[PDB]
Amino acid sequence: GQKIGILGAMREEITPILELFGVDFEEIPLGGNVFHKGVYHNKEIIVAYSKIGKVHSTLTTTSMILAFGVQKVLFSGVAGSLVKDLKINDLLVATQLVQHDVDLSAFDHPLGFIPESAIFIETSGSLNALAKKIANEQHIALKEGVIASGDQFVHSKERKEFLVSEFKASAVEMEGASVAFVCQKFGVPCCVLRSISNNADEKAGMSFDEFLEKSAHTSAKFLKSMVDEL
Ligand SMILES: Nc1ncnc2c1ncn2[C@@H]1O[C@H](CSCC[C@H](N)C(=O)O)[C@@H](O)[C@H]1O
Repeated sequence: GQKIGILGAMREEITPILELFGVDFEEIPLGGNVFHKGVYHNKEIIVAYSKIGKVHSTLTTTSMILAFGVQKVLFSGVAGSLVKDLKINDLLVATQLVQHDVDLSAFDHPLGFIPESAIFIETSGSLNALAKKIANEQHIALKEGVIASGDQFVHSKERKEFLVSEFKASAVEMEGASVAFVCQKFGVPCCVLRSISNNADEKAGMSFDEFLEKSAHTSAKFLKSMVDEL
């Protein structure tokens, strides 16, 4: 009898999800987004891609909670690896996220900090546990770690190094921190999943286009597993 929200940043990331669920989906348009509301194993699921960035992901998450009353939010998308032990197509679940492009240093504030907020945002302990359990049941090398979210596609060793030293981030993306932040403000458990589709290096743009499809599917599958266990 639950209500579960599922989000992707791109249409490419949620089409595999709608496929895998295989149920009739009702399409409700709202705020520039199209929500796919169906039913599945007695769980009401609302799926959608937010479009790219912090503004887009924040808007959609807030509508998904205030309009559809979803009780849990799962995110599935692709990301860029910042550390060497996280490889293309690997899976990672974010323990904590940060907004790496936030800079109020002119007020002598650490980077990533905003008054009345926090540098790190935590995700659901129960959902991350569930994710870990499942990964062992199918011998999947699921990884854990901090994820940096900003409104810039990271494609430079230089920035890559800034993110690992400053926040000790493992992967970089563009919608993680937004989604998790909003869920926290509304007290909704959030889980952020990401498949590595590139290395955030000079060759990142290229590496991204090639693995978009494979990565988006590794991610969609795992997540469908979690919705089954719910
Ligand atoms: N290295 C990286 N730096 C920032 N975001 C990355 C990233 N690798 C993957 N991402 C993620 O996947 C998307 C990359 S932006 C996609 C651009 C697309 N080719 C176009 O031109 O329309 C974002 O949703 C972001 O969350």
